[PDB]
Order: sequence, then structure tokens, then C-alpha cells
Amino acid sequence: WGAQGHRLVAEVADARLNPTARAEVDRLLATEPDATLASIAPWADQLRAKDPGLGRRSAGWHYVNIAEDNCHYEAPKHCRNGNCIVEALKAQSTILGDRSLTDGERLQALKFVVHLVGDIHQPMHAGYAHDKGGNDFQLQFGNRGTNLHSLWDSGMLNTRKLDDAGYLPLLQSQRAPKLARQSNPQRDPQTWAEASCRISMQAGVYPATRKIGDEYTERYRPLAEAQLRLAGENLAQLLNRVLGA
Ligand SMILES: [Zn+2]
Ligand SMILES: [Zn+2]
Ligand SMILES: [Zn+2]
Repeated sequence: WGAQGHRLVAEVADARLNPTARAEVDRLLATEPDATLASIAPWADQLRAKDPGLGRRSAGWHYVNIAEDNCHYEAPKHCRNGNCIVEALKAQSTILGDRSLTDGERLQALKFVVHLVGDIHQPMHAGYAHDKGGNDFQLQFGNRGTNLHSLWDSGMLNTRKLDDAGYLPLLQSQRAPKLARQSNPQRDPQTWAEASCRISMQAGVYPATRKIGDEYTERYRPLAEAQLRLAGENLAQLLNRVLGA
């Protein structure tokens, strides 16, 4: 997602934290002045200005290309060197839960976990290798030149013309998604990436025309918004388990 999508996932999650996780999240955040779960949510996309080395090191962690393999993830094939979102989310969840680390080390892991739970729910972050997750599927969207990846990251969300305070209660007023009975931090990332990939492969998500507009928005913006709500609920359930026991 773009930055607004990341912040909305965090804002949905923040309100669903249990008291234990609330307290520990606030304590980790307070080690960095002005940090909130929302403000840190875009951080992993913004590393070029102040931590370009980490940005280079972690750029592959934002996606996994499994649509060629019918949305059946295999770590050795799809995640060489741990360089994909499934293995990165698993590792950063472990690091976040390691109370023996410094606050700085745990906060960095929190920033990755918040971002990556968002990205692993963006269908085009779990799509085809051969068109770079839709980046090479060129579109005109209300006449603007774009691509299917960007359309899902921000194009459709931008059509609401809402700030976070207007968009958040829209997401919260949706029907509640049915979550797993418990967080499994090491198994859930694969489940989520495969679910996202299956959306990318649904008939119509790749549109029949390159010229699209309101018809596509009216059909699929609700699904993008459902995915933001689902990501936020999944992020809260994960933080409640890792930080809230
Ligand atoms: Zn994103
Ligand atoms: Zn993206
Ligand atoms: Zn990202």
C-alpha cells in the first residue's frame, strides 16, 4: 500500500490492542519521540532519506511472487535468502517478541511488523513475478497512466478523497471479518500471502480492458477496503499475541 493505506491498517489495529499489548506498544513507541503506530506504519517504504542501506537490504521483504505457482508458496523457491514478505514477517515477529533485545531493536521490528502485515494483505504484493506484481500491467484509470500494482496500492483508495480521520470509521463500520481462533506468528504469514495471491488471480481483478474507471472502482475498492480492515484486525491479533500475553 501507499502511506495512507499503511496508516489506516495501523489505526484499525491500534484500537483493537488489549491492555497488555497497549502498554508495551506505547512503551516501545515512546523510545522514539513522536512515534505512533500510525506514524511508523509507512516507515519501511521511506528508508531512502535517512537509512538507505536498510532500505536496499529490506526492499524485497514487501512482496512475494507466487501467482505463477497457483498461489502455493514454497520458501526455497519464492524466498531465497529469506528475501520475501512471508519469511521477513515471521523473522520480525520473532525479533519483536524477544524481550532480551534493546528497545531500539524491538521498535525496528515493530515498524517492520506493522508495515508488512499491511503489505501481505495487498493482493498485488502476492502476485505474478512476470509482470512485477502488476507494475507491468499498464492501465489508464480515469484517463491517468498507471498500472495495476499502483491502482491497488493507492489509486482506488485515493478516489475516496478522505483524510485518515474520514477513512478510518468507514473501515471500522464494515462487517467484522472472521479471524483465526488464535495468532500463529510463524504459520499465518504464508496463509495471508496465499489468500492475497488468490485475490490477484480472481477473474476480473486483471481487467478485460486497459481503460478503466468508475466500474472497476465500484467493484474492487470495497475489496481493497475489506483487505485494509482485515490487515488491521490481523495486525492487532498478532500484536496481542506477541506483546499482549
Ligand atoms: Zn505498502
Ligand atoms: Zn506496492
Ligand atoms: Zn511496503
